[PDB]
Amino acid sequence: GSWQTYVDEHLMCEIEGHHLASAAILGHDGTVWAQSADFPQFKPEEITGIMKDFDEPGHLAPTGMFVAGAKYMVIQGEPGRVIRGKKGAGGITIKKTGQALVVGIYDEPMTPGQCNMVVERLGDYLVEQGM
Amino acid sequence: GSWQTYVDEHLMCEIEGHHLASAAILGHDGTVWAQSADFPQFKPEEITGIMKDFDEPGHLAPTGMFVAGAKYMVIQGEPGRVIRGKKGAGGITIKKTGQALVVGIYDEPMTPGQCNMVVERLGDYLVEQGM
Repeated sequence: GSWQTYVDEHLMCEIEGHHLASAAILGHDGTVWAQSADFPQFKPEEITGIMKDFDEPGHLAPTGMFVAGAKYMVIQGEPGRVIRGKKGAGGITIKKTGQALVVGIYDEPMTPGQCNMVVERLGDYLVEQGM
Repeated sequence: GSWQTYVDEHLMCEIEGHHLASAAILGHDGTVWAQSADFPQFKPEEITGIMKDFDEPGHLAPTGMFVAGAKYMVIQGEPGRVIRGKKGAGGITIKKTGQALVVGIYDEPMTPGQCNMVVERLGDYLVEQGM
């Protein structure tokens, strides 16, 4: 399927020696359009907090951001468009499109530049598609 | 610049252990919007033959396709959208957008799948942008 190929041959691609640990494309309601093998199960409250942070940035920063019950420290993101979090050497990037969330989870520091920025680039592409 | 970053941090990215030898984004008139360091100089006749092949597919197949005077054997492509050529272990991929040509040149066989298909993915993105 189109959405599975976006995960397996765009988001999960090894780039400059590094690959996401996991990735998925979800609806604004947290429905899984497509996902990687080790992608975590979000809780509805977690998706609601992410969505509230996109509507009003700074919502998640004081308490942190939870993913399958794992705490992530909110770090700088693009307001209303991207939410970034850090846990240990890894982190999470969430890009919001008109109809979807693109999610990438990393276990290791990525290379500098846009080469590894697969979550943001796929989200930009779907937005230009009107999705 | 936006067009240079597309070349340096999208097209020239190392992906699954392989990187393009060279890449560029050109107008339909062969003007260089942005290019890699070792990108070749196309001749106007070469750009005209590529453009004629997009307007009428099969134009270049009998005589081959010339890039800086180097012969490439035309191989299967998407008619009106993509032109692919082979020279030795390497090859060339040309994707046509509404206003531009995306060009990638490889010295080595790429990995199977869309992960390495940077020329086609950038061209799709610009087309969705209306470019």
